[PDB]
Amino acid sequence: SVGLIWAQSTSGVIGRDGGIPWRLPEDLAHFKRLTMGHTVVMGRRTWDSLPAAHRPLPGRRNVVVTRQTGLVAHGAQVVGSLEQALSPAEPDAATWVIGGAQIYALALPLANRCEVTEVDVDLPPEDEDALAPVLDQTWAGTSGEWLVSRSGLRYRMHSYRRL
Ligand SMILES: NC(=O)c1ccc[n+]([C@@H]2O[C@H](COP(=O)([O-])OP(=O)(O)OC[C@H]3O[C@@H](n4cnc5c(N)ncnc54)[C@H](OP(=O)(O)O)[C@@H]3O)[C@@H](O)[C@H]2O)c1
Ligand SMILES: Nc1nc(N)c(OCCCOc2ccccc2CCC(=O)O)c(CCCCO)n1
Repeated sequence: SVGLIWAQSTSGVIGRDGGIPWRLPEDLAHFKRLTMGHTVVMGRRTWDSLPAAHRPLPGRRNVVVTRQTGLVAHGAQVVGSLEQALSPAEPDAATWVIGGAQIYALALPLANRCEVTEVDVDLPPEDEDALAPVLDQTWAGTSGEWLVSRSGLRYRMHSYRRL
């Protein structure tokens, strides 16, 4: 099973300036809970965005997708395409595609689940922003309640599965 997991503003932004333009501790915890013990597949720019104590993401098999065959990525497995990332020599019952926008677009046709955090934060998109994928009629989902973070933002989790 191949799942995507992301957090987006209601406006659809996932990334800006090499990071994530809000602070949502409940989402970091959600991400860690869902992914721990599993494979996490990411694009090279997302690998480069990980803060020091999270590069590699502890307790998970980190797979980095790049066209730079010689790339050094200590703590991760480097592969040359998304298809390679999803064709491991050692299978995993759960593989999560963890971003970014480029890789989500390639992975969406191959996935059967999306776990989405929606963040009610006013962020008019800017020209270099990374944006969330859009789920069409081949997906259906369920939504948790709107919650308020201890740090102030309204957020909610959605779970989608391929019809
Ligand atoms: N909010 C969230 O849930 C979330 C999650 C993850 C990331 N982010 C944010 O999103 C941003 C990064 O996303 P992004 O869209 O810019 O980049 P990305 O998807 O993480 O990485 C793009 C890179 O992947 C590689 N790649 C893309 N297509 C490929 C292909 N067909 N074959 C091989 N390699 C391929 C290339 O690496 P090379 O250039 O090395 O060849 C490319 O530059 C950051 O701001 C990050 O903080 C947010
Ligand atoms: N729902 C959701 N899906 C995602 N694919 C996602 O990006 C995951 C890649 C970026 O990871 C981080 C970036 C900065 C600080 C910590 C981490 C992960 C730490 C760990 O797990 O050890 C996020 C963002 C979660 C963090 C911000 O709240 N959230």
